[PDB]
Amino acid sequence: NQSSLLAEFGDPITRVENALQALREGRGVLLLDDEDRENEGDIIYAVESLTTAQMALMIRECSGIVCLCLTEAQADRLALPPMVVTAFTVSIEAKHGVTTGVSAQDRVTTIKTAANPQAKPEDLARPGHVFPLRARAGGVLARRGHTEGTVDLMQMAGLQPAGVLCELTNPDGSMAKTPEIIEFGKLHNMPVLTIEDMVQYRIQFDLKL
Amino acid sequence: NQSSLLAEFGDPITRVENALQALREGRGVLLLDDEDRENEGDIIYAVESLTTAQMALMIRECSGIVCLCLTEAQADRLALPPMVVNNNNQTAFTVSIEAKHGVTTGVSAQDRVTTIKTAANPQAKPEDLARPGHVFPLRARAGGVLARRGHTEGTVDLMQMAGLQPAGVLCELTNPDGSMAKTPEIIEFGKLHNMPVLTIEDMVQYRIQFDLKL
Ligand SMILES: O=C(CO)[C@H](O)[C@H](O)COP(=O)(O)O
Ligand SMILES: O=C(CO)[C@H](O)[C@H](O)COP(=O)(O)O
Repeated sequence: NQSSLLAEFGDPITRVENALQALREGRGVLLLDDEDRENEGDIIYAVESLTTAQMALMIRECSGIVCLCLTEAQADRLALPPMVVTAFTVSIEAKHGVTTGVSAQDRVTTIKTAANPQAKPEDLARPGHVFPLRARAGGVLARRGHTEGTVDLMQMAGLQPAGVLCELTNPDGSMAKTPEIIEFGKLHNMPVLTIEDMVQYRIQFDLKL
Repeated sequence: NQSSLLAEFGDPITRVENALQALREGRGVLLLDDEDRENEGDIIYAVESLTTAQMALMIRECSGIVCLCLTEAQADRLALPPMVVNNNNQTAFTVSIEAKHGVTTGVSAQDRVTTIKTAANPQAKPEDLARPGHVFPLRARAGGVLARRGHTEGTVDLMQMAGLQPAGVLCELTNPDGSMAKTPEIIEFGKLHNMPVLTIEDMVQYRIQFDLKL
């Protein structure tokens, strides 16, 4: 019946296709994981089109713990080890062009700095107010997380392989469920899709990335 | 200027007394640090009376990076050292945490309250907490706002001065457009949500004036 609720966004393959196009157009999407996993919907944006206004929306509508999903190669490049001996690294801040690091603009500056393919460890102070996540190799076919869905979506869309996520939260602090996620998506012109949709699509189109 | 804007909340001593009373009554307060420092206002709540609705407000109106201010002793008993050994205002983040039990994903208002009360428990054991997580503990410096003029110390000092458990939560008030709230917006927020506004300088002077060594 999640399946049935999502029918106004199309069938599974169409739900992926439209999410890919929204991303290529610099818009965001809403990605749900398995109902028996976190059963949460995250706003997802591409780093390369990311704006202050998009970041502000995440902060105002989501948990506020905005994460940067990176490939393992990029995380390694940044010398970001895991926070602890979900693949949270130590937290990060831009050294240049920010103040406290927490404003929407500051977080976006931090994020663009980290996602740069020419980035260096020393571009980033640690700890900070952006929370990077290492996407596992293989993506959603290997681990069915929002982290992997984020990076696969960018890759599948032909975009810089870095994205930001944050979990949609209702005003009263409870986590948003499918009906709320659907309404939020229609109000914000953001396609909704599931991790399972992405799994099926990758295989259906022989998408090794 | 900031003085004249704050004068409606009363003189510096009164501003502190009203905040201490708010906390004793289970309500929140708004704490500003120095204008030449972060120049930001944090919502502050006592852990011992913390509710889901209070947490929910912080998530709506603040950065969403809700931090738990702990004594160094409490952080040690949880096995929470500094997140980074060579910290690049020297904010004393530990590794992030989650309740081991009694939560699902950790991020809902209710789950963050559960993690926070689990962590702040003075009989807490390290295994009560998973790491990493979605609550951000901060190690307050010994000596409080007379050691470091931060929101972190302000939070723990306010709890001690009010005679509560020395554990509080903070989060930075954010404007609808993503920029951080400044004094005028913090003042309006306080008057809208019935939260006393005070500054770190108020706390410093209060503590000196009232021989409050803590
Ligand atoms: O923990 C989280 C990051 O703060 C969120 O639950 C987010 O959805 C990423 O998790 P995953 O990749 O496991 O789905
Ligand atoms: O970094 C922060 C928490 O994530 C905020 O800026 C917080 O106010 C830090 O407090 P302090 O004033 O103690 O540095």
